Amino acid sequence: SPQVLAAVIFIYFAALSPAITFGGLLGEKTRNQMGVSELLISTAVQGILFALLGAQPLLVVGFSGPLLVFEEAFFSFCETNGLEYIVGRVWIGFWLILLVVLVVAFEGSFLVRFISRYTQEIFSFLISLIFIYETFSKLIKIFQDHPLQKTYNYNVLMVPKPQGPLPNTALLSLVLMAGTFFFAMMLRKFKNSSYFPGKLRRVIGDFGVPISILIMVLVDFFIQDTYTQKLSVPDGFKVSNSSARGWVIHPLGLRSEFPIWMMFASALPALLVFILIFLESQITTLFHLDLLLVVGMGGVAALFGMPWLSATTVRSVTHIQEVKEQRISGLLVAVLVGLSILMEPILSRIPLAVLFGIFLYMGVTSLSGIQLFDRILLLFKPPKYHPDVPYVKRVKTWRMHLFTGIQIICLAVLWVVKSTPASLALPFVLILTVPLRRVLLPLIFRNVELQCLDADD
Amino acid sequence: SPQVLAAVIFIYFAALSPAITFGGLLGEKTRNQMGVSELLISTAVQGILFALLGAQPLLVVGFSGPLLVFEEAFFSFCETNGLEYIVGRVWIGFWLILLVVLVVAFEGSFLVRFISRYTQEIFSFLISLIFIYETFSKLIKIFQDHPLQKTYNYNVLMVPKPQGPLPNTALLSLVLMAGTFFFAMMLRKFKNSSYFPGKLRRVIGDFGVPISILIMVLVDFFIQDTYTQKLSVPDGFKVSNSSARGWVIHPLGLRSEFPIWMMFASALPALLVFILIFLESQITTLGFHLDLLLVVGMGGVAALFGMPWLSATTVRSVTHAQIQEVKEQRISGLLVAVLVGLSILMEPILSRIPLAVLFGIFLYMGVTSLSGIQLFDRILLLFKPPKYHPDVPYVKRVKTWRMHLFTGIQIICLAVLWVVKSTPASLALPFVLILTVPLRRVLLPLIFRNVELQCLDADD
Ligand SMILES: CCCCCCCC(=O)OC[C@H](COP(=O)(O)O[C@@H]1[C@H](O)[C@H](O)[C@@H](OP(=O)(O)O)[C@H](OP(=O)(O)O)[C@H]1O)OC(=O)CCCCCCC
Ligand SMILES: *[C@@H]1O[C@H](CO)[C@@H](O)[C@H](O)[C@H]1NC(C)=O
Ligand SMILES: *[C@@H]1O[C@H](CO)[C@@H](O)[C@H](O)[C@H]1NC(C)=O
Repeated sequence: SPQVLAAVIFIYFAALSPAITFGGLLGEKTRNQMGVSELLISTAVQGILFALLGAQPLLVVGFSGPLLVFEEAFFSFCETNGLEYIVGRVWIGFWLILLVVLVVAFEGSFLVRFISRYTQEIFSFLISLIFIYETFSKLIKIFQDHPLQKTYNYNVLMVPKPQGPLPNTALLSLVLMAGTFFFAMMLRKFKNSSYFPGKLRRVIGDFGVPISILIMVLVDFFIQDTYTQKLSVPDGFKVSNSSARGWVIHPLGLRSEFPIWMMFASALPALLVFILIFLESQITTLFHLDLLLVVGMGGVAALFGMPWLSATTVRSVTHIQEVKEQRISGLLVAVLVGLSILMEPILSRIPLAVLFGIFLYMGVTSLSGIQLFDRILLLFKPPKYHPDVPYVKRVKTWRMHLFTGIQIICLAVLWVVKSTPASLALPFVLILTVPLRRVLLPLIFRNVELQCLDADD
Repeated sequence: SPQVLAAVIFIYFAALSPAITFGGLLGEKTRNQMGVSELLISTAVQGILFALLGAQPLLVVGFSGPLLVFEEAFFSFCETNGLEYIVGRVWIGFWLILLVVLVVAFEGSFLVRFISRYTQEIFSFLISLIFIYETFSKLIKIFQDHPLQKTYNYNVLMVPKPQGPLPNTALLSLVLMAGTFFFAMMLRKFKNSSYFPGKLRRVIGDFGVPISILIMVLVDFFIQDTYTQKLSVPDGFKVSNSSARGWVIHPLGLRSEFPIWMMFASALPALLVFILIFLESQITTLGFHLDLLLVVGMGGVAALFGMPWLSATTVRSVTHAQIQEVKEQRISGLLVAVLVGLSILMEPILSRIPLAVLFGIFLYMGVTSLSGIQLFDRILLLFKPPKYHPDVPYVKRVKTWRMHLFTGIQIICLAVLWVVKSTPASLALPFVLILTVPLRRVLLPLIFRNVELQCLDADD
């Protein structure tokens, strides 16, 4: 039916664009041990399995910001400790399977009340700040690799990568990032604007990210001489690093023996991954069986070097017979995402600057709905300009600013922990905001102030 | 007085930024025959004279878009016919003085009624479109001069001008233009926003253009290796092009004999200049006759020295905004003019201002000038569905297709004006625009009705 096709196309694009961006980011961060190919095939397989055996087909599984942050932290930890990153991921997946087969007996569903708007907004703000910082750091790295000079060695080897500075690479990359961000934001505004027929305007606005990506890809395509770093996608179903690892990762070590102490100590990183996935599932949903399936599949996906995914409820806004239609649409979207690895010529001409502009746009748009962001903005507005909201009206302005400052201190502590070599503890530390709201904030604030500032809805 | 100093500073900056951007544009168009130095000196002298002997001290005098367009058209005409541009301007100024002494004999107060919102908004839209087109054409010229190539020549002569493509000149120029436009628009939005204390927010928003110019100038100043074209200002009170012309230019000719036929035919370009100046004065004001006569006489006198003629504008005064207040306004205007004239002494500072940031300011001015135009509003309404049309008298009392027909007729007029500007008959553009006055009066009532015309074309 034509109804299924349009929704399938929309969801496929809205899942592929983040998938492509996160695959590029993962390939850059993890030295191409896990790239766009692995992320795409993992997303496809896990989406098919979740559609077939998921309680709620509305959920679509895919890589997210917190998972990328944890992958970067684990890669850095393995590099510092001289361990195999992929085998460590395999053992984390083993311990994740153990965790999911352990939680079912105890039914740890009472923790949902512990996670509140406090933790949810802190997590979302941290993720958006991480996105913005990653985009700006990539821009700085591009400008450092190819600085603005008057003389360049115009005969430089480029088979692995540019071995020296190049004239127009940095400025064109900055232009592409800025243009992608500007076009995506303008298309979003047009979707929220009052121009053009409503149906056509909404259709154009829904596809804002793919349209901006296509525009900037064409812009870079017609600039023939200038070199810009492109997305690294292998031709066919390949691991994107043949020298590094194969498809089926052998446990106990790939190039060197895996220590037993790491095998036993992989439980803690598995606990941190479970915490991250649980937090993402809670923020997307607002339930217990679907989380076990995703983490259980993530443990199996680690054996093949594939990443683990999360809940990421975005499909409900666009959407027994309805359940069957949703199941079929999700399965078709997953199949299309998997087959998107076949169009390697198309993906190999997508610059990384466009994807990082999309990353910045995603962070900026994620900042929009956060109440913590609203209060941070109110920190700069005069009190007369504060909106008519319960926390402004029923709480003193300095008390609300103190609440915002405490949340800012929490964000700063999380950022310091992430920058600290002990970045693997970033999930746990974030969950430490749960006792703070429960056992420490009531000491400073009152019940009414806490209810107004931190509310379920 | 402390209150006088702040107003002087604000008006000085709001007059200097257009002064420097128009000086750069004139230096580009006229091959530095008239540049930043001449424009600044003319602006200072005419501002002092207008403050001392002007009926309305609120009026400010400076170069504007229509004057730049006419100067470009006259330069193109002179280069096509082989005439001397700077010497032809002398006879245009002579005929301007003749025109002002003729008009004072037969006071033409009836023409003010003829110019209406129709003509004034068509004029403003054409000027904004010209600004945007000039910025984009300069960007295209920059990208053509220094294309994005894999290999450039290591050493190229740059004493007269870069003789070949350069690595990062085009992309950095585009980045500077975009950044200047973005920062200016963001500061304009911040001025009307609800952040920061109201006094601080307003004073930050008022200085949006100087702040953006300073930010982008510093950004360029910290890119040591990359080259971008910068504003050309002589060290001291010097002619922009000493080889081309001196200070006092001989009316009979500088390097070639001036034809007598051109001496007599300079009346028509003088009439076109008078039409442009009158249209600008009518747009800004709505003593006007005396002010415009004084301004045109000063411009005709300044044409003897190779300096541009100015127009009447109230942008800076309105943005800043019984006998003692008038005296304070005169003193503030005189001080602003003196500071504008002394700005040439800051040659080291002005020589580090790229042309990309100035063209970004040009684009920002062109975009901002479209805010109050009803023609722009109806052009936007052409795309919005009729449900989303606002509660405006022409929306409610006129059928939507009739309003769109009105907008289409205005669009056709704008297209005709653009075609005339593109053709070698661009010198006739001031005349053709005045031809919209009969069209509204004698042709529009044939198609529309009295109520529709009064709602669409209203005085206020
Ligand atoms: C260069 C491009 C220029 C395009 C021209 C710019 C397009 C343009 O200006 O639209 C004008 C007109 C819209 O008016 P119109 O009211 O008939 O269109 C919609 C219709 O009325 C729906 O019933 C409305 O829903 P609702 O019951 O009220 O709730 C809807 O409102 P909303 O749903 O928005 O709230 C309306 O938008 O439609 C055309 O003629 C397009 C023909 C060209 C075809 C479109 C072009 C592909
Ligand atoms: C993965 O590929 C990168 C190049 O993309 C290479 O530098 C790295 O050594 C590879 N990893 C291995 C061989 O383990
Ligand atoms: C000055 O005028 C001459 C022609 O008389 C021209 O060749 C030269 O380029 C001009 N100077 C500048 C800076 O444009």
